[PDB]
Amino acid sequence: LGASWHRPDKCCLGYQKRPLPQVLLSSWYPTSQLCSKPGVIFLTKRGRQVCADKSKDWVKKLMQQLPVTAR
Repeated sequence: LGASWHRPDKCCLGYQKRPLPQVLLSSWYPTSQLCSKPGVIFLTKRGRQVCADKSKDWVKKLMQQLPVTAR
């Protein structure tokens, strides 16, 4: 009961063009492809979000490196 129609918009406006230091990330949650574009935001050991295109090489590569974030 409440903001039930307000789904979690885990989508970002743009993805990071700079290549993250793969190791620096600890996990990656999938951004819904229903938003502007399919993406995966990475959670660093600092809890910082980094939105990336799941269709981008360096993005899928990290996703195959770090596990999926449960949050």
